[PDB]
Amino acid sequence: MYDVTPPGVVMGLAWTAMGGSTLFVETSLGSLEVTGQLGEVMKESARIAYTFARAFLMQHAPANDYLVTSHIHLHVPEGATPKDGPSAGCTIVTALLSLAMGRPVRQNLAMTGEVSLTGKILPVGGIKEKTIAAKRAGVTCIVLPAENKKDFYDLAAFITEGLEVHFVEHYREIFDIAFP
Amino acid sequence: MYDVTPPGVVMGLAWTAMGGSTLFVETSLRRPQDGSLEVTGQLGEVMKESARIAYTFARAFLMQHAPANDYLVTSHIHLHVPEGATPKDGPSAGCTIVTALLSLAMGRPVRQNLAMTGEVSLTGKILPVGGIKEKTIAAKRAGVTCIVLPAENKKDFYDLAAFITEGLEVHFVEHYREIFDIAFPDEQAE
Amino acid sequence: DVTPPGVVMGLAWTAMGGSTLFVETSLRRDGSLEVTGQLGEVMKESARIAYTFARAFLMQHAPANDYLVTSHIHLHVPEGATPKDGPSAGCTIVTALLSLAMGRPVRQNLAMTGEVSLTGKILPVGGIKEKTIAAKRAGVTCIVLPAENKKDFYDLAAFITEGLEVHFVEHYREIFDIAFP
Repeated sequence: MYDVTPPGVVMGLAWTAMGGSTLFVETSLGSLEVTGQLGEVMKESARIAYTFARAFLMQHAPANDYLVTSHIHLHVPEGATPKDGPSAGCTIVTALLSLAMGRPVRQNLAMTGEVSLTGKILPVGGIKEKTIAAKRAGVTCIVLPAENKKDFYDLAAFITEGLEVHFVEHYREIFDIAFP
Repeated sequence: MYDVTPPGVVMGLAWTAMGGSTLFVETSLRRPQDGSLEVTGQLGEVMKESARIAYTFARAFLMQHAPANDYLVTSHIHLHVPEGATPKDGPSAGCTIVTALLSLAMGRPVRQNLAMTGEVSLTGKILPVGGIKEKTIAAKRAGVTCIVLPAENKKDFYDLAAFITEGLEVHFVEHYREIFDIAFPDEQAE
Repeated sequence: DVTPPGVVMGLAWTAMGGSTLFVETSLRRDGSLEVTGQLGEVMKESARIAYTFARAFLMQHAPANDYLVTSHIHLHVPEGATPKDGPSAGCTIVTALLSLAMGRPVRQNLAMTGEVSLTGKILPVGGIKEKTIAAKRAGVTCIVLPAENKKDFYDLAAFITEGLEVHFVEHYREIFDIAFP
């Protein structure tokens, strides 16, 4: 649904009932409100992402108040299985911060991964489906949790060769890649 | 999740549908600089109340232990109690949550490979819990070297096969202060 | 002086002695509970603990009755208790909420004290002499105390103890069976 992402839009990768998709998580204009309507599971996954994103912005740019003050809107497209919903977690943080800083995310980036309150990156599933979806969407850098590593190299070489892959353990690491 | 836990983060031992699990309680700020607690983990009301019990006690305990530290009274904190324990077992996360708070507030991390279970009263009394075998199993599977239990679960722990119970350093406690002293040994005694 | 539904007599430890205090639940004006008779954060949470446990406990024993989950309620807990004795009115509150929900008065001639946990444990409290003496000054010949305060009770002069029917309790359900025979 985008070629060059505006501020607050991050390509995440989703595991659907038929296969893999590339879904744009969106944030626009303290509160967070969330549409695409998921069940409470998404909602909490979002409030932990929301609180990690707030603290991260306090620590990175003590200066910036946008997250702690604004009335933000989170949109997560419907299509992900229930179980896959929180793996948008690192995509949700990235959008908040991309809004917060009025700064678009790096072009050609996709990520998946659950985030914890302190910011640990948790493994997810649908590695294949998602990695296939980044390829078809023409992404060339992909970011994945560190215990999903095997899962990445278990895929065909056709899928993986060419791909700039990062395996992360903590959010901060994703933050650098998305934001030079 | 962690091998070394940062501040605000504590290993708690849970009784689940499937068996046991070592779970990480996490705490952090969400606004900078009167305070509040936001709680997540998909909690029913009882559990929400359980977290409030730990918050109130933690605030009371810090006022006395570090009478200069206003961090819990003025701050806006998030608490995540990760999912796992049955409804019945949810209260047992209380000292864990107490410890998590005090760890964030004091900026001191918990002693390594510590895990704990026990319900906390409004005066810091530690009540007996269930799932002790599942919980020690989880500690063992998770590499835990030191388990802190309620003194009233002594008999549940002794009546376990010795190879489960083998290799753990175990402290049985009656009050929270005992559980603070095992977690924060280079904090000041009392 | 017959307790109407939602009124329980509680024993309080006050800095100069012992007092008897009527805890009071009424309908006022997803339910809600507003508390008065104001006390610090601890006595407030003790109230919250009791309200949460009494809704669980009523759900468990009376599936059909939605009163505690529907009604907007005022808890009055009279002043006087010290801070240290703050969580001691726990079982008394719970008992008023339940009285009121079953529209069932608490038995006559009864006072209680004790902290309640969410799992329904009754915990020991201080001030057992002063409270026992309060019961006695108020006419009460049947009183409900935590199990771990047994010691405390029998360390009293036989003169105080003599004639008082006493129930030592571990779990709130024991208090229910006593208060609502």
